[PDB]
Amino acid sequence: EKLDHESVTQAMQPKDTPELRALYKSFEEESIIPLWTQLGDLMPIHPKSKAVPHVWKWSTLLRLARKSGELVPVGRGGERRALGLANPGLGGNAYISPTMWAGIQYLGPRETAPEHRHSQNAFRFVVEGEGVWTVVNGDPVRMSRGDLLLTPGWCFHGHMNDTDQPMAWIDGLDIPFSQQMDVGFFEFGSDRVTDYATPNFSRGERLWCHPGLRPLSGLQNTVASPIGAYRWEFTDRALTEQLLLEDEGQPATVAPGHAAIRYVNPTTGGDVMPTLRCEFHRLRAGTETATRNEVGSTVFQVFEGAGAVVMNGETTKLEKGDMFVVPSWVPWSLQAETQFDLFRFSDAPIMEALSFMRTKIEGQ
Amino acid sequence: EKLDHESVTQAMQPKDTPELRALYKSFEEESIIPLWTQLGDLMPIHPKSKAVPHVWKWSTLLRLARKSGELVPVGRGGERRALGLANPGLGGNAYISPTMWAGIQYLGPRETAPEHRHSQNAFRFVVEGEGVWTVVNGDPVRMSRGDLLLTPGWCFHGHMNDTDQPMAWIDGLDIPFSQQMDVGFFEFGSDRVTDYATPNFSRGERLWCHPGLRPLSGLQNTVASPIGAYRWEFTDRALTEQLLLEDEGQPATVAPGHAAIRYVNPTTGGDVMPTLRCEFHRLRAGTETATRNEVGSTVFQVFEGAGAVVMNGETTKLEKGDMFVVPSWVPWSLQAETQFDLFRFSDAPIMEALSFMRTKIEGQ
Amino acid sequence: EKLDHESVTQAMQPKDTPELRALYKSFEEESIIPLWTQLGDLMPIHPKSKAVPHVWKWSTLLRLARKSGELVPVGRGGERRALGLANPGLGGNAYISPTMWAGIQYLGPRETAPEHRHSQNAFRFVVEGEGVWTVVNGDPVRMSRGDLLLTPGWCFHGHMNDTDQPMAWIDGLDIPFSQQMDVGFFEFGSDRVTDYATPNFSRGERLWCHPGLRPLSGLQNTVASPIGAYRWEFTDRALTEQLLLEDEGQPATVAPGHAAIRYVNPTTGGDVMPTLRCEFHRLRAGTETATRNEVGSTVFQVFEGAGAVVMNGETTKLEKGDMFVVPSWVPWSLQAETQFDLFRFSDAPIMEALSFMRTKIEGQ
Amino acid sequence: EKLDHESVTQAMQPKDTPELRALYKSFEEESIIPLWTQLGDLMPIHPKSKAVPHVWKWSTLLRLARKSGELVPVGRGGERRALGLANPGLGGNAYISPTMWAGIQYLGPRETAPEHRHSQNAFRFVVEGEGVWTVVNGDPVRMSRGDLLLTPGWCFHGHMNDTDQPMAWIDGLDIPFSQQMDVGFFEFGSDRVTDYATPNFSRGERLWCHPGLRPLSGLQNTVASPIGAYRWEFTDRALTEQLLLEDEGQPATVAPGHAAIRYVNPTTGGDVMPTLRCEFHRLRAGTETATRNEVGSTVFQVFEGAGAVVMNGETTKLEKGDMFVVPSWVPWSLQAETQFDLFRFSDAPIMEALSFMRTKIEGQ
Ligand SMILES: O=C(O)c1ccc2ccccc2c1O
Ligand SMILES: O=C(O)c1ccc2ccccc2c1O
Ligand SMILES: O=C(O)c1ccc2ccccc2c1O
Ligand SMILES: O=C(O)c1ccc2ccccc2c1O
Repeated sequence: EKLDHESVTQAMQPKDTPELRALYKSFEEESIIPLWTQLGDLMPIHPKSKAVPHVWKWSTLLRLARKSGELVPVGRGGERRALGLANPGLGGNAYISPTMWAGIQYLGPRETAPEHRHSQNAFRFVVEGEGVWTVVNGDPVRMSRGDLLLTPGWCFHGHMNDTDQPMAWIDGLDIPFSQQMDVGFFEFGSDRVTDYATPNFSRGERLWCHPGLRPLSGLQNTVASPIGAYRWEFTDRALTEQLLLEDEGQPATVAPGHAAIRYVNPTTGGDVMPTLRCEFHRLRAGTETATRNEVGSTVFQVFEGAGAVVMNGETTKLEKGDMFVVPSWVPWSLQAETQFDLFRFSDAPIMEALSFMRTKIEGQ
Repeated sequence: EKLDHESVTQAMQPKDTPELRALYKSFEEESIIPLWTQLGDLMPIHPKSKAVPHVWKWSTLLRLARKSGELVPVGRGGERRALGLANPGLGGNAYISPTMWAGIQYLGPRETAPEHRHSQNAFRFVVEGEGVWTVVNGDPVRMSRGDLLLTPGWCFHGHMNDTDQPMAWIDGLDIPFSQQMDVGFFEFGSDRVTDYATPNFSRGERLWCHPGLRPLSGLQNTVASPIGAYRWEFTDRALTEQLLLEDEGQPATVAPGHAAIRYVNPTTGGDVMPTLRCEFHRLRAGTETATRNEVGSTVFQVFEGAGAVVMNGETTKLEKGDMFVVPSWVPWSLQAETQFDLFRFSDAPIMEALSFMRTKIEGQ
Repeated sequence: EKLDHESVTQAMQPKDTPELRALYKSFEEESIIPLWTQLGDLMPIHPKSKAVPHVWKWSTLLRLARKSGELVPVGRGGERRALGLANPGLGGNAYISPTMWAGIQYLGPRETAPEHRHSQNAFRFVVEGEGVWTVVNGDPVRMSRGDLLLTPGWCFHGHMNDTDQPMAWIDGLDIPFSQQMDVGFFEFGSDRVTDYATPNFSRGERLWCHPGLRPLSGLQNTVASPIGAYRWEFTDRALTEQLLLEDEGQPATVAPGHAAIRYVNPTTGGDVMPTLRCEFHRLRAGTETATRNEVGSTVFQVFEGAGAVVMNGETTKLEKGDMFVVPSWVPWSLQAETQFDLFRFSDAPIMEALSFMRTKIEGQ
Repeated sequence: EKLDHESVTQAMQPKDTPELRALYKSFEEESIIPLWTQLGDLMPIHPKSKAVPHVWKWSTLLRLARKSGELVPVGRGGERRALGLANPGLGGNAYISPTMWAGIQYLGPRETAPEHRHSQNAFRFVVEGEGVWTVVNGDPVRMSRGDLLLTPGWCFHGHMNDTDQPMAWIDGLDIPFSQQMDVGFFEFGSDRVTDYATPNFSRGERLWCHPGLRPLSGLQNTVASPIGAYRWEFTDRALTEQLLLEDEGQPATVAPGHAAIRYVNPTTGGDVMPTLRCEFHRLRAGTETATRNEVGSTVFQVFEGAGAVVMNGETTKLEKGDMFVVPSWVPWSLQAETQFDLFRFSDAPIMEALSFMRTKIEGQ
């Protein structure tokens, strides 16, 4: 119970003879790697990611996406003017964590990003901006400040900026899980979008965004949410109500002065997509969350307010639009200077689906 | 495949001798009933309910509930001034069908109906009225025109009329299933209601009526919906959108010019309660639904508009607030003279949970 | 919390005037029954069945089934020489409890009981006998001492006695639930059986009775078990192992000296059929089970040994093949004089599927 | 639909100026990697693993494990004398595929491999040998020819060879998925095993290996199977019965002359463990399976017989104990010269749980 790989006796250390050396040479030849030279690495005491905790500043992400907007045309080959946050610990891979791409995308005036689909699951989130529609399976979906937009695996999507002003948002994808696991399919669709109309709300939303109500034409459950946009007005209202209910002495908040919602698939009550969990948190000025260790990785974008994240004991101060990653099992807490709003995503549905999830909370 | 109990050969007709008669006498003595005198009754070719299709007029229900309001005080023993629709086929039992109580309840000015709970699941529906709050687990829930209010099994509830004007609504309960199956528990609570406050919306609603959004404090699934009120404004809007989407050539409606929603438990996407399914239908003027045979029983209350129900070939004309029951397997269709809005409930969740459900639709 | 319908104040007792009497007369005319004259009956404090606890002796059931075998031919109309245990509390209905038919069936030498199917779910259990095959969907299934044979709803089945000696067994069916709920469908099949072959084991068994192993051709889950026979040798061995494990200090038994298995659907690990739960219990000589109150009804047939049942405080002594019923919520315990083996069935899957189940155990 | 990353127009190729070069330099500085230089790699048209199909010969694995048995002591540090098959395509990692460790382990006379546990899920399979017991949570489990032994995540286990003769078997683990995903926990237990007793069968088996029967003390579902050993005699019998049923014209086999079982968790009917699927196939002499493309990776060990595997068009001949891996989406078929028995495992439960699974079969 108390020993680690540092502290235990290495009892499988063979005599370094010419025959041993011949046996090891013969291993390499035959595509064999013995367990005993390697045990501690393959099976650590607790998760020890190669991904490192890290913070990206929004002013930095903005300046670089804007410069990218001058110098690089968006179109067919590369598909998107999207800049992926790359974990310094992940050997040059465009992965914010071992499971997830997190990135900034920029669409300049009147630009179109052509239609494609991929098994990989995706979502858009907007800290600031208006002007872009993303057309998901032919259904135009407005993008605005505070909106979560979904694009589940295997759905066609392309984006067009219907205005003379640029917008930026963030993408989250299971791109990295999907590459390492070999699950990727990809298909090119129309070079434009298939509908340039700009309805204020999409068809999915007009069918599925009535609370506690389900169309009779939609009685089959789905693996991904059929809600295309989760609009800021509902998220804001939910969070306010939880805070109001707290004031009124009623249970609601997840911890004192900590309001939070999880975005869900209305057909099951579960996660928006099989691999990706989205949440939105609002902390009262002064709130400090209890330190957590969680299996798998999570990313936050600050939506509004000022505060700090503490990861491994290290406080970093945070401003609007800043992003950070918390690798598997790294202890973390948030601290609200003002009322602190944040957008969150994680690979938790993968961890929970496979029974790998664990949670340590300080104070219990 | 073609034979019925009329047409088949009775090959188990014993010789009527004194010994046979002695054997049958000996059966009665020993609490034995032979199968062979009775097979066709116990196992019909298709469902053949003792419940009969029937229509109750709202003007009749109103007049009688109003007279009940003059002559009978509401309070402790009988619990509610509630008049239960009794199927003429069900031998004097207060059952609209073998599974369900359907009834009108009337609360006069400033009256209180004291708090109780029961394993039996319940809901309220309001064709017309305002003024009553029903307090569910201490949480006051406004009742208004078009609102579905829930009261799942084992939750405390009592009603108070906060106005100088009477209101009527309808109750649905699994009272009859529950009596015949022996599942009933009952408990007396406070003689008043435990909160006389009249918020415009309840705590459940302020936590759970944000579309696609789930509090993090409510991540456990429930057997019954935690939404206390499903308010007319959302039901009306959903139904309008489905009709609009139909006009725009988009899939949405359940059949042409037939819009419909099912009321659901947001934690699972399934039925409001284990035994009871609620739905709301809006038909375009002129729409006639395809004839259906369904296992189990269903009740509709006309909410708005004029039309007809056909049950067993028999058309009955329907007006606002009228109720009807369709027993198991009785063929039925609705016909809309004007735009025809109806509230619906059924025992279908019982049938589906136990794999007894079947559905015959004319044209397929 | 402490008041019952005896103890509470009747506050809805209207003044007995000619107008009140006219209002009540007008109720009967309009198929209306008021709640207030009836509340305590519809909603008892705890379940209060019309079914009564009762014991049927096997010597009595045997003598009557044997006499039935002389006087009544088995064949087409009545379908089966089956004698149903009728609860004295259930008004002349052939119901052992509100949900379940329990009955003895007798097939004389070389008799055939023709093929039929019905939505109603069924099983056979054999305390003593050999000689009968029951052909389920064309698949001959041997019947022997200690065997549970299944016949889920909508499967064809007919029985033939391949010997010059009579056999008796018991049937359990959701016949009574199904009649009162209107779920019954019925269909006549072949007048003989469709296969007279007498394999020692059936096709279902040769595919599905290998522990922890599932054919790749059978990867879809089923609502009912595809195992046609649960043979005594496995049931006996399981129960022995649990007793052995208990001796060895290992967890296994359900309570001290109480071994028990539940018969299951290998495709889900759940109940054999949607409405019916089957179990088999073996108690050590001297064991007395803790008193239980359970929602819904249960029937036991003594398989081997001597003991007693206590129901409502009343001990009745039990011998091999005797049957008893325990109505919903009646307190019950078993007492083993010798090693006491019993077969059990219940409507518990109905109660649990609809969240009506409750359980009170003395000592917790 | 027809274009790939070779064939499409690269429209995001910026002008190679000093400012562009400065922008790219500034990306590296800020831990940013643009999508457009990389799109085709991250999102291939269909899965394109770095893992390569490959075959390891059993005579080679045996000779090297035997030599390892002379030169390397087994004990505390390295934990196991286990040789992991390393995919030539996976950059020096001890991974047979991106998700799975597949390896040979050798325990010499009277050796003990000390107790540990790890979140990572494991199983043992034995083509040949007897003499070893693996003690899982204190419960000794015999290992013999043809046996699948389970060791789900977080269960203590250590192995001891109770004989004067060496045994080898194979291990499968989600070691590689678990390393890349950061889910690993590890704990050292006793230096010996906690029980040296050698029962012919384990406690798990004596409780859970009765077909269609479930202890009442084990009514909670488990995430992993509680069956510790799936013994060759049941696997052999199942496969024989399927072949017999085929001869008798009865459905059973998965394809003509192709018999197959999946090893399952009896509590759910699903996979043995969350990440790992085990199966066993028996092909008639002459059988050739239809070419399949499946998402995720699979490993087979030949158990008995002679035949061939075809992967990417390439036939390799196979003998007893040989192993091969089929990476995600590589087309594969087996060809039986004699009756061909094989053991199989895969990451399919991961793929299916996350909705990534796809299947192409030649002829449909
Ligand atoms: O469609 C989009 O907006 C989008 C954005 C970012 C992406 C990053 C990696 C892989 C695919 C992406 C993708 O398809
Ligand atoms: O609480 C209520 O409003 C109510 C209304 C009608 C009822 C009819 C039968 C049994 C219980 C009822 C009940 O509890
Ligand atoms: O098929 C059988 O053996 C059988 C036995 C008893 C039955 C009692 C009531 C209704 C149907 C039955 C039935 O179909
Ligand atoms: O316990 C065992 O037998 C065993 C065998 C092989 C293993 C390969 C990689 C990681 C852990 C292993 C492990 O725990």
